[PDB]
Amino acid sequence: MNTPEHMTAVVQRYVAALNAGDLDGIVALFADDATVEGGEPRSGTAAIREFYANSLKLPLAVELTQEVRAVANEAAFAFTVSFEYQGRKTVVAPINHFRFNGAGKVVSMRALFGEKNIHAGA
Amino acid sequence: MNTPEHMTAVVQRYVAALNAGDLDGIVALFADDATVEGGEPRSGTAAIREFYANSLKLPLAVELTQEVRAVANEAAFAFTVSFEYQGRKTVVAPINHFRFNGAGKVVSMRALFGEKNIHAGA
Repeated sequence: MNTPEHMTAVVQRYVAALNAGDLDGIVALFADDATVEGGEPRSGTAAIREFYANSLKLPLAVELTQEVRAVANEAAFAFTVSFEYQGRKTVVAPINHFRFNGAGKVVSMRALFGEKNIHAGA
Repeated sequence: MNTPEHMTAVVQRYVAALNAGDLDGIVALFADDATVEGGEPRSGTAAIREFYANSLKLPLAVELTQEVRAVANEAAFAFTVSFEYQGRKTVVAPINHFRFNGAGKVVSMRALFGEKNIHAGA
């Protein structure tokens, strides 16, 4: 229609799909003309898949850390993305913003995080 | 310049000022031409003060609940606003977004929360 309930569900599908390294599943949440920006922008179904392709090279442990804020045509959520490389666990803690269209597809995704939000040992 | 460090500090001043019901303090964080949207939009120094005036009728207990995500010219943060009315404690749990200008003043504030994020008893 769409609704808070729907948008929260999409947020949750998104998180799950990242855990499952399920590219079809992620990309299917976006409109054909959606834009994606995680930081270097990217638009359209193809560019979006490539964006998440690079993201999923290492297996991701992804987790909502608070409730989803969903209202009108937007959703925002806090979460962590954890991965390991050369024996170092890294935890990135961003806040994402979705904008939905009438159909309930994500037409805009923005990831907000800075170096202060990247947590890892030596 | 501005920096993650600066933007986080402003977020923190903002939170503190809401606790102190310090209208000068809040409003001083925004540019002369800033816009504010907490939900019904409002723009300019005067409208912005009126917005927070209504917000501070009841005393607010405001608290950052996670680290601030600050990067480039934006900051986003999760927090709670608690107030009491007719013996019922209410806790609102939004995610806010600031956009800063070159001077380091907030030129845009957006509050994201839905009915699922308003928590209170009977």
